[PDB]
Amino acid sequence: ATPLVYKKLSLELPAKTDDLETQLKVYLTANGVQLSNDNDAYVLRVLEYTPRRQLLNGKLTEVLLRLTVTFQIEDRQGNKITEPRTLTAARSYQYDLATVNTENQQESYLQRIVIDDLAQQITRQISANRLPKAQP
Repeated sequence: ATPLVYKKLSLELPAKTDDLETQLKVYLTANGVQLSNDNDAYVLRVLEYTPRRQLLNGKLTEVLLRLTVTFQIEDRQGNKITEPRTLTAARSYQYDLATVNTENQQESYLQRIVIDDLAQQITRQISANRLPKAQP
């Protein structure tokens, strides 16, 4: 197994990111990370959480649901220990004038999958130590 470089963590997230916070916790703990507030634990700071709903007119009309997140690990003294890392997840469906009623069900469904997908990528890069170290 890959040596878990960040054993103990705390999460600093912007407001209105409950769904992501929940998913990050299940996946982080699953990888052996321990949610801690101890003075030796690091801090997973999400600097940017940006959802987006693009309407793309190509051959056909397409609704694309994206979530983009920039984050970096910091210690409890404020020192940046890795450079920021920007990840994104997305799902899209074909907009159809007939099935417009279903939009809300379809979108909330695709949104839960996007958040989940992104929670797993964030967790992957931490557990797999794939974040570039900080540099002056």
